Amino acid sequence: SPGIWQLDCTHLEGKVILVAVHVASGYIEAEVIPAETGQETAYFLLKLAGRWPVKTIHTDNGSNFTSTTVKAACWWAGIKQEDGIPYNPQSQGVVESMNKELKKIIGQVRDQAEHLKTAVQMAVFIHNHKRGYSAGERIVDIIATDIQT
Amino acid sequence: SPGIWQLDCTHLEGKVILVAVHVASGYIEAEVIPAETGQETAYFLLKLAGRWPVKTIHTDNGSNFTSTTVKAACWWAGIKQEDGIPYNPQSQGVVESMNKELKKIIGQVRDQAEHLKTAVQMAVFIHNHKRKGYSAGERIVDIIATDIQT
Ligand SMILES: O=C(O)Cc1sc2nc3ccccc3n2c1-c1ccc(Cl)cc1
Ligand SMILES: O=C(O)Cc1sc2nc3ccccc3n2c1-c1ccc(Cl)cc1
Ligand SMILES: O=C(O)Cc1sc2nc3ccccc3n2c1-c1ccc(Cl)cc1
Repeated sequence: SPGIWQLDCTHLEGKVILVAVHVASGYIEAEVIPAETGQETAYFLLKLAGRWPVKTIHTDNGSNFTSTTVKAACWWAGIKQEDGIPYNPQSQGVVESMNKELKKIIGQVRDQAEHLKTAVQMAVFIHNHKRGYSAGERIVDIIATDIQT
Repeated sequence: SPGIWQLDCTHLEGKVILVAVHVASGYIEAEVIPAETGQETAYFLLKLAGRWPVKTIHTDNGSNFTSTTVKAACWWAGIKQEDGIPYNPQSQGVVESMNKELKKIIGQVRDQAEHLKTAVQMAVFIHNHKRKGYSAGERIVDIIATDIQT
């Protein structure tokens, strides 16, 4: 479905990386966040929802994903939050692979940047542009054919 | 042209907001940034280039946009950076009105959030989704997809 995303909180170099994977395309949005809080999560969600037609978000039961601030963002932006892991092993497999690919690309470009925040953005660029369609072209195609129906 | 974006720095409540307008559609990407530095501008740019296919950026000759860090980001991402904003009244008109429209929306919802950073995202969401006949978000997706097809 065009609006399903899975959100995951991962740790690297003593930092917190929030990762949104568009399940149907493998497209990634990721960012190093100051702390694993509900405010940083809600903020990341508002950014993502103002950019893509986000309908449903799958997340684990982490405190940062079940906080009021997050429920409020979801209410405000018209997002259905589906909290709880497992929910769908096939969908979760695709998401785990995309995260695995992203961490691999991070290692490959880590020495081309001082800060982890830069290296994450470099890896998202590489991931989304890698080809024979790229994830960046798959998401656009999925959303464009959805507006046509 | 589907790969052209215009980056402009703006200010509200003493904070710096970096605004990127996809000229062909009027779609906006905006964020409060900690400081108006070359490093902050380069980061925002890399974020944008990884989300959307950015081919050319139109920016003013301010120290943050002409910086070594911004030039390296454009080179790395394969983005052509023009010398200043090329004279083009139509394009400049679109960018000027979207920036006015973004600020009007910020004022409208400012009270629904403690932090200006939150209000900006709320305003970008409203701006990109508002169907006055498609929305800016439907327009960009249609423009990029037609370009992939053709
Ligand atoms: O009618 C309502 O639902 C109650 C309202 S009025 C309202 N204005 C808001 C502006 C920004 C954010 C949330 C907002 N909000 C809420 C809400 C909804 C959900 C949750 Cl968890 C918390 C609060
Ligand atoms: O590494 C970082 O954390 C962010 C920084 S600080 C910095 N000073 C620079 C001076 C010249 C050239 C690049 C520079 N640069 C970069 C950078 C910019 C762009 C890209 Cl792609 C990768 C790294
Ligand atoms: O104010 C902020 O900068 C960010 C915050 S802290 C916060 N505590 C809240 C408790 C209930 C409801 C919303 C809340 N909220 C918000 C918020 C969240 C979502 C949206 Cl859309 C707008 C504002």
